[PDB]
Amino acid sequence: HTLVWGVWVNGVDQGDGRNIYIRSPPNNNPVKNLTSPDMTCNVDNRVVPKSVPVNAGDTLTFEWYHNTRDDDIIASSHHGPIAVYIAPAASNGQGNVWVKLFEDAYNVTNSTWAVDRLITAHGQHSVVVPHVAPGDYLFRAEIIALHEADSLYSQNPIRGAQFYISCAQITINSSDDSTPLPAGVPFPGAYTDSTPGIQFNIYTTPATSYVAPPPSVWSGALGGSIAQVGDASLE
Ligand SMILES: *[C@@H]1O[C@H](CO)[C@@H](O)[C@H](O)[C@H]1NC(C)=O
Ligand SMILES: [Cu+2]
Repeated sequence: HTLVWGVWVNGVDQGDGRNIYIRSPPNNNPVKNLTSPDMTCNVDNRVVPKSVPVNAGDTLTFEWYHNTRDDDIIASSHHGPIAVYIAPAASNGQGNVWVKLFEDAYNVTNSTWAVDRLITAHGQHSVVVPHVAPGDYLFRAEIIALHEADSLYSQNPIRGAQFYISCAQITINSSDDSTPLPAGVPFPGAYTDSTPGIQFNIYTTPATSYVAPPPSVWSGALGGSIAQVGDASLE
């Protein structure tokens, strides 16, 4: 159970983004229904009044929290991967538009899931803004908690993979559009019950065997990292 507070750009806090430049749902409940429109940008997908200005090569940092800013972030039980996608704002996230900028599942060296490292990073994970066409965009940050993913939601609706999905309105101003955005996947639609990484038993399968859901990260991406860039407690 986790939500996005706001973003940082190049290590600078852009301020509380909730219902402002983040298309915030009303609470931190997970999405589980792979076929639901809620898979696109969570349960209250509507235009919010601000869009954060960035330039290609900027570091865009999502900041997550559980109940209050810079708390325990997400329950330690919620082991799983983290991905970031991008689509043009004109789509409203509909169609084959979502391009993967970032993937992190399991780190064999540190023996830690993306979520484990997200807690250590005080909820902060980043992408580098790509050299796409100037204009308005949706950045879709997705945490998959796998603690009940031995079941499929489609089969047992009280279990299944849990999706914490947040869409940020981002305006890319300065960009040479040298890496124009290629074709995207649909949400809902990219993830199905047979998709690798959707049904997984983190209690019996080695984390080293985990494969995260496709698609693969775009070659045009520059992203990106799970790591604290700023200290919220200094404000
Ligand atoms: C899952 O979402 C689909 C598509 O909106 C919907 O038809 C179906 O009833 C949902 N399942 C549940 C259990 O609500
Ligand atoms: Cu939860």
